[PDB]
Amino acid sequence: TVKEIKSLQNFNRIAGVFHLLQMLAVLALANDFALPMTGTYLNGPPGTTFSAPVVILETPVGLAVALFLGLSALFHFIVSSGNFFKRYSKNQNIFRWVEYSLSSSVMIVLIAQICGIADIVALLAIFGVNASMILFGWLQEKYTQPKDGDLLPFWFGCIAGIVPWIGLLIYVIAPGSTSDVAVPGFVYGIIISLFLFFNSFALVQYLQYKGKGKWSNYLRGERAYIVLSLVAKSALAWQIFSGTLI
Amino acid sequence: TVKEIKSLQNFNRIAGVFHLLQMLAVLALANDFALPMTGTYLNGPPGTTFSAPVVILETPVGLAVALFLGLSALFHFIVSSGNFFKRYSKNQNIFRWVEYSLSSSVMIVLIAQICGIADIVALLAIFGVNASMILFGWLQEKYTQPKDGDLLPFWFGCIAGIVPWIGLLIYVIAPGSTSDVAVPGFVYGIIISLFLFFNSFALVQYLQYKGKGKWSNYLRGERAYIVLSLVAKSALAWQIFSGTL
Ligand SMILES: *C/C=C(C)/C=C/C=C(C)/C=C/C1=C(C)CCCC1(C)C
Ligand SMILES: *C/C=C(C)/C=C/C=C(C)/C=C/C1=C(C)CCCC1(C)C
Ligand SMILES: CCCCCCCCCCCCCCCC(=O)O
Ligand SMILES: CCCCCCCCCCCCCCCC(=O)O
Repeated sequence: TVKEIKSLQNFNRIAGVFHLLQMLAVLALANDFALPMTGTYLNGPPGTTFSAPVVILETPVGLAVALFLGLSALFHFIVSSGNFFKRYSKNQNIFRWVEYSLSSSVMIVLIAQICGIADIVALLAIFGVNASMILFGWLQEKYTQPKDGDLLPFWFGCIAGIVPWIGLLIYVIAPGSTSDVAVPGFVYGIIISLFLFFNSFALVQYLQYKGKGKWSNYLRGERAYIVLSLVAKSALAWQIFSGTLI
Repeated sequence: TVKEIKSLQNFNRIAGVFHLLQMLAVLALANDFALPMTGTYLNGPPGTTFSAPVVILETPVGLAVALFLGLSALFHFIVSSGNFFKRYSKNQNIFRWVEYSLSSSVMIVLIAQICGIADIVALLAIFGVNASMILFGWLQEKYTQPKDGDLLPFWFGCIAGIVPWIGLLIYVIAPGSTSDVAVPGFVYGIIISLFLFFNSFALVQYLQYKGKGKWSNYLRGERAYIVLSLVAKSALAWQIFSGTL
């Protein structure tokens, strides 16, 4: 109903306000914590020798955390004018796909650096393939309705989506570890929680397109997504905050 | 026409054979050259320090070459029994997409390792995002025809596609170079040649769905893909062969 549409304008505006408040809070309180992006270039032939790692760029973590919070705050304020409905008049939500393409990619990169993924190409590619996951979900919503035909776009998203995490799992397990590799307790919590949040985002899409009575109303799904952006970003933002100090 | 389809059954079988002959050549003559995939794991917390880089897995390059050649050989022989024909009886070719999803990801990973990219997660991710490019192109053929709405999967693919080349450029330019860094001339040849070949694959897809007079025959596009797959995989296979042996 349009009455639900109206509640969504108010709902988004509040979601944005919470993201905005936390963004400012982090900006006020966070220290100057930075993580490295490096390159290990060749000293010659491909399989002969490598030049020692050079730090190309560093990531100001507090600003980066504020950044993905800022992206949600911003997009919710844009949406609050009723534009997402104006783009309907099932529904489709491009605003969300653009927002997530940016913010979920910003934050998966943070998680990687936290694990120890320093290489600049790795972090770039992870950002790219995470964006692909979001863009596949967008294509699901663009070309199909809640019917059998939505399978592929979704599952292509799952393929692009699962990879980043597999990379993290490699570093968490550390196949080449020589016993001096310790992963912090707060890191393990960040990975698990955020992984479980990413799974629920996939779950919303699935159920929404599967068509379960409850989720036959697109707007229940829309609202559930908005909460997940809010809860998952908050969770990571304050876990990293606490962990930076720990 | 169905006549053209039968011609394509032969054309694939011949292309497959050309891929197979080059595969077996490499397997016969190639060295035991291999490139490392590494992990540089943290010792402690994020901002402390790192443990020495460890080689997790090394890539047998000759075999990796035979792998993307063989995969093409394999799918061309499969197709040659007249399976893809059902899309005519613009069409679709998911044998292409399944094949390319694998074989071109194998070969882009090789190029990365040739450039000095060794981080196992980087190479994992590059592979993943290259597959995403192919899968976007698949979706272009699945849900669209020669109409405006065809563009979006294509452009999503272009984005996912360029990300690997951006990474390669980082290692070629070497922003943090301290003057001891050097890249072999043959690597510049590999990158430029294959980069143009990857661009032309997109060019075909574009012109085919753009509906340019010539390319309004879907099977003309198909023939282009068969030739490009052959030449681009060949070009890389032998440039690597020359440079590693
Ligand atoms: C702050 C916003 C966040 C963390 C949004 C994350 C979005 C997801 C993890 C979406 C994932 C999807 C799948 C895994 C399958 C394809 C459909 C999506 C885009 C809903
Ligand atoms: C051996 C086969 C190879 C090297 C195939 C390469 C395929 C591509 C580079 C396809 C690229 C595409 C775009 C860049 C846009 C999206 C559509 C595609 C898949 C045609
Ligand atoms: C399209 C993404 C490019 C990157 C920068 C985008 C900044 C966000 C702009 C808001 C997009 C909201 C949806 C707009 C829908 C439309 O294009 O008509
Ligand atoms: C390496 C030199 C070229 C290899 C030649 C491969 C030929 C494969 C195609 C088989 C031709 C027979 C096709 C049967 C029907 C027909 O000719 O129309």
